[PDB]
Amino acid sequence: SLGNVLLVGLGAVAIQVALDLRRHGAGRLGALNHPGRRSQRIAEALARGACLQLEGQGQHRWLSGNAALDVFHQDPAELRDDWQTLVLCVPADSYLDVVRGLPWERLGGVRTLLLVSAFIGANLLVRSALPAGCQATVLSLSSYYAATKVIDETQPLRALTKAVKRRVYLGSSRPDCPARETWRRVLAGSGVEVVPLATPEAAEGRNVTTYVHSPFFLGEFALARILSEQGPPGFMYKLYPEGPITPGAIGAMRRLWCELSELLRRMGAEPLNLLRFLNDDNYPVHETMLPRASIDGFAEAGAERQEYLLFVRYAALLVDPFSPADEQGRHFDFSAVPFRRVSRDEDGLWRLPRVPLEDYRKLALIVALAAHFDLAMPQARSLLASYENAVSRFIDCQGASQCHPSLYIDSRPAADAIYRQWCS
Amino acid sequence: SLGNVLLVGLGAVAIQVALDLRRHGAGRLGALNHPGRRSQRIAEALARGACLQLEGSGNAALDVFHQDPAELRDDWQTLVLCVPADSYLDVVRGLPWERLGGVRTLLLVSAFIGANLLVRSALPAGCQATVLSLSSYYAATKVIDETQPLRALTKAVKRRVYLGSSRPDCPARETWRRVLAGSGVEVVPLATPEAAEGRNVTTYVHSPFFLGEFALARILSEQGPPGFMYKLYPEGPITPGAIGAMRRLWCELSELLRRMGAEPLNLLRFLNDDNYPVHETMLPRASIDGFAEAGAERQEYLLFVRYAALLVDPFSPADEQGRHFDFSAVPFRRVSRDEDGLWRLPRVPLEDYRKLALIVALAAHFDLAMPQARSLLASYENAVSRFIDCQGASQCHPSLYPIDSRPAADAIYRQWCS
Ligand SMILES: NC(=O)c1ccc[n+]([C@@H]2O[C@H](COP(=O)([O-])OP(=O)(O)OC[C@H]3O[C@@H](n4cnc5c(N)ncnc54)[C@H](OP(=O)(O)O)[C@@H]3O)[C@@H](O)[C@H]2O)c1
Ligand SMILES: NC(=O)c1ccc[n+]([C@@H]2O[C@H](COP(=O)([O-])OP(=O)(O)OC[C@H]3O[C@@H](n4cnc5c(N)ncnc54)[C@H](OP(=O)(O)O)[C@@H]3O)[C@@H](O)[C@H]2O)c1
Repeated sequence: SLGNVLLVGLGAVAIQVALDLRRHGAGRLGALNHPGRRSQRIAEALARGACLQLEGQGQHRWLSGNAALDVFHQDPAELRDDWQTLVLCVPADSYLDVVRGLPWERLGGVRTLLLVSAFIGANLLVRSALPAGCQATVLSLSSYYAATKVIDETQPLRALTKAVKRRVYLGSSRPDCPARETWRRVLAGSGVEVVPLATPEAAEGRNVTTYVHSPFFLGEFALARILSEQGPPGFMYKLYPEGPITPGAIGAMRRLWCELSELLRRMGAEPLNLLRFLNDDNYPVHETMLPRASIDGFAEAGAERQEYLLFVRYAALLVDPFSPADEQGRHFDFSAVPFRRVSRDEDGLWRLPRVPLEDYRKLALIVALAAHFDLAMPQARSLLASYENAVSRFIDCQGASQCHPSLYIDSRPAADAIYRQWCS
Repeated sequence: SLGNVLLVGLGAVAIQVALDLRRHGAGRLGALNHPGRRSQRIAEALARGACLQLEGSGNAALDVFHQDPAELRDDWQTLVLCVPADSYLDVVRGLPWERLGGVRTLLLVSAFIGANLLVRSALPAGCQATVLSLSSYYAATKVIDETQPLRALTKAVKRRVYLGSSRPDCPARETWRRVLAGSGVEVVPLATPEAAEGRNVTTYVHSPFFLGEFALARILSEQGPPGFMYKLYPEGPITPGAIGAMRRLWCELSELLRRMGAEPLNLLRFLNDDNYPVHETMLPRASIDGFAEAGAERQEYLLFVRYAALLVDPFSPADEQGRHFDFSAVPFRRVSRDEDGLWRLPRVPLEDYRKLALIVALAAHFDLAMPQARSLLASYENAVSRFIDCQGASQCHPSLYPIDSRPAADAIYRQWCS
C-alpha cells in the first residue's frame, strides 16, 4: 500500500505524520533533510537511540506517542531505489526546489508523492519538475491537518500538537486515485476527516493559510511587528492594536476569497463557502455567535453581511469558547500566539520567518498563475505590494548587505510551467 | 441667579455638585435627605462638625439639613435633585410647593425621556419653577465609607453632557452650564429638555446588553462566575443578537424623540465621541459620521466592531508582549440580601428596567409599539419572576415585584399636550 515511506523534511509536520504512518504500518520509514544544524542535531539524536515523540496538548493528550525512524539521510547521495512513497513535509514554498533536488535516477520505484500543505497550482508545479516518464502520482492535501511545533530545537525529534482540524481535503493527479483512501485512513488515526475530491486543484482551493495568512499577515500591522527588533511583537490573531485583525483586513479576506474562487472556477474546481469552511472544518463557535443559517447561507449573503460574519468569527475566537471557565468566568486565551520576528542567521544576515515569507511566495505564484487565466486579482496584488513595500523599507533601513537574499523574486517562470503543465 | 440652593438627596452626586456650586458662587447650601440610616449618620456627622468633603478636591459647609420635606422654609431659589431618577416623581409630589413660591429652578441631574414633563405634571397650577434636565451625571463619584458619610471620591469626569430647560429663554441654563464646567465637563445646552433627555448612554446600552438572557442569568445567580459586563459571549453578554437589539432599540427611541420634538442622535458617533473612542483603523471617522445613514447591516457591524475594539483599552500603554489593559473586565454585580435579609437587585439593571418601562408606556401615547423595547422588558420580567418563584416572594424586596408605569406615562402625555 504505502510500501516504504520517505519523509522529505523532518520538522514539526513530519513528526506528526510519522506517528500516523507508524500507527498505519508504513513498512520502512525513512527521512531526508538537507544539511544544517537541525540535520546535525537529528543525526546525533538518532545515533543516541532517540525516537520521534509526539505529545498532544490538553484535549489532544490522547494523540501522544512514539515512532521509530529506520533511516535518516542528510545527503541524497546515499539514497537508493528503496522507496514507494514520498511525503513532502518541507515548507510549501520550497516544493519546487526540493523536487528538483531529489535524485530521481535512484527513485524509479516511487509510486506516490504527497504534498502535505498544497496551494493552487502546487500539484502541477511539482509535476512540471518531475523527470520525463516519471509515473509517480502526485497528491495534494488541502492543508496540514493540525497545529504542531518542535518545542525545543535542541530536542529536534519531539513535537507538540496543540490543535487538530476537523476536516481536510485530498486530491490526486491520477483520476479516481486509490491512494486517497490510504491517506484518509492514515489521517483518521488522529481524528481528522479527509474528504477526497476529484482534482488536485479542488483540494488546493481549500488551503486555509492562503485565505487567512494572506489578508492578515501581509498587511501593515503584521509587517510592522515582524520587521521590528525592539517593540512588542504583538499577537497574530488579536484585534488591533494588539494584533492585525481590523475591518479592513476582513474586507481584504472577503475580496481575496472572491478572486481565488473565480480562479478556481477557471481551473475547473468548485470554490468553497469561506465561513462554513472556517467554522466547520477548522474550528467552530457557538450558534449564539454564528447561527447555522448564517454559516450555510454565507455565499449568498451579500458583501456587508459576509464581512460582518467573518469579523464576528475571529472576535468570537479571541478566547476559546469551549474551554472551561475559571472562577471569574474567563476562558482560555488562545489568540495569544506571538508574532515571530526577523532574526539573524549564522551568517549574520536578517531572515524573515515563514509567516510572512512563505505566505508571500505562495500568493505571488498564485497571482502570476491567474494572469494566464486573464484574472487580474487586484486585492491579492495589493497585499503583495504591501509586503514588497514593507520589506523594501526594512532593507533600506538595515542595509542590503545585512539581509538574506530571500528578502529580495520573479514568479512568472514557475507560473508558466504550471500553465503549460495544465494545458498538456 | 443661584441664590440659596437645596440639594435633595445628599449622596455622592450631591457632594460633587456642592463643591462645583461653591466654586462658582451661591448663597446658603441646604440638603434634604429622607429618613433612613444614611440620614442618621449625616445628622451625627454634622453634629460633630463635619462638612462636605470632595477628593479628586475641597470642602464645603452645609448650612441646613432636613429629613422631612414639610419642614422646609420658603428660603430656596434652586433645588437640585440628586436622588435616583426613579424617585423624582415621589420627591416632587412630597414637597410643599404651595409654600415654596420662592423656588425658581429645579435641576434634574440624571433625567430620562419625559422626566422634565413628569416633574412638571406634579407641580401646582401657577407654580413658576423652571425645570432643567441634565442628560446624565457628569462624573464618577462614590462615598468611600459610610462612617465618614459626607466624604466622596470623584474618580473621573465626563467629556460632555447636555442640558435642556422647560423655559425657552432661560437664564438658569447658562448659569448651570458654567457651574458644571468647573469640573472640566463641557455642558452643551439644547433647545428642549427632551433633546437632553435623549442623550443618556445607559438608555441605549444598558437596555439591550443587561436586560437580555445572559446578563440576567449572571445577575440573578448566587454562585458561579459573575461574568463580565462588556465582553463577548461566553465571557459576557455581547453577541450579534444583542447588537441587533441595540440597533432596533435606537431606532425606536429615535422615533419617539422625533414625535416629542427632539432631534435624535447618531448612536455610533455618540458612543465614540461622548463615551470612549477607538482608532481610525477600527472605526474610520467617515463611518462614524455616516452611521445614521448606513443601513441596518452596516450599522450592526459597526456597533459590534466598536465593542470588540474596546475589549482592551487601545489607548493604554502596552506591556512587553504588546497586551493592552483589559478594561472590559467589569464584573456583574449580582443580587444580594439587604439589612432585612431580603433579596435586592443591583441598580444595573433595576434602574434600567424602570426607565425603559416608563419609556414604552409613554411611547404608546404617541402611537409607537416599540416591539424591541417590549421584548427586553419581557426578558427581564420573565427572569425576575422565576427568581421570585425560586426564592419566595417573602424573601424578595418589593422592588422586584411588578410595576405599572402607565399612570406616570399618562401624566407626561397630558403635560406634553398642555
Ligand atoms: N507546523 C504547523 O502547525 C503548520 C501549520 C500550518 C501549515 N504548515 C505548513 O507545513 C509546512 C512545514 O511546516 P513545519 O512546521 O513542519 O516546518 P519546520 O518545522 O520548520 O521543518 C520543515 C523541515 O523542512 C526543512 N526545510 C526548511 N526549508 C527547506 C528548504 N528550502 N529546502 C529543504 N528543506 C527545508 C527543515 O530543516 P531546516 O530547518 O534545517 O531547514 C525542516 O526539517 C509549513 O511550511 C507550512 O507550509 C505547518
Ligand atoms: N454616583 C455616580 O458616580 C453616578 C454615576 C452615574 C449615574 N448616577 C446616578 O445619579 C444619581 C445619584 O447617584 P448617587 O451615587 O449620589 O446615589 P447615592 O449615593 O445613593 O445618594 C442618593 C442620596 O439620596 C437619598 N435618597 C434616596 N431617595 C431619596 C428621596 N426620595 N428623597 C430624599 N433623599 C433620597 C439617599 O438616602 P438613602 O440612601 O437613605 O436612600 C442618598 O443619600 C443616581 O440616580 C445614580 O444612578 C450616579
